[PDB]
Amino acid sequence: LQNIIYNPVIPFVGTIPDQLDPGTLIVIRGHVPSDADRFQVDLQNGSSMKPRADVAFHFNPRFKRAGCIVCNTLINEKWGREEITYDTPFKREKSFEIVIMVLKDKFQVAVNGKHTLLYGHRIGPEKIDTLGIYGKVNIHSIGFSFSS
Ligand SMILES: O=c1c2ccccc2c(-c2ccc(Br)cc2)nn1CO[C@@H]1C=CO[C@H](CO)[C@@H]1O
Ligand SMILES: [Cl-]
Repeated sequence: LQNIIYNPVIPFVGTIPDQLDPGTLIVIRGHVPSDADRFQVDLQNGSSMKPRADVAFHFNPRFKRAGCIVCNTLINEKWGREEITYDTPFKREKSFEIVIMVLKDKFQVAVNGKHTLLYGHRIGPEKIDTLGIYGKVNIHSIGFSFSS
């Protein structure tokens, strides 16, 4: 595991230094502030703002009501079909560790050691070169364990 950054200012946008081949792990440690409505981790094809970079995997915990996680893909500035997970491990004022495991056909995400969700690839993961973190969240570290 090689961290590309510790204690980043949010929003954070950084280049991923190698390809997300099957078997790659992405590890993100952080904490949800007590007033958060949402945050997201986006695996992107570049960092353009105008027009907005494609988002292969948008991982979006939301804290209203019972809480949920929304996952989606942005292609050519259009969102696709939301996949919503209602069994969410995130909570306001609680710390987490996210592990994203890149498989051949999907991502598999676990939080605090416990399986959270799966998300099938809609953009080839080879096209991902950038990681962004947005919203109301405190991040301790972002790192990669590359299968290369
Ligand atoms: O709600 C936000 C948001 C909130 C705080 C900070 C950033 C954002 C951003 C945002 C915009 C550009 C860039 Br670059 C990075 C983040 N988008 N949305 C909007 O998020 C969407 C709203 C509804 O559903 C979509 C998923 O289906 C998505 O969550
Ligand atoms: Cl697979």
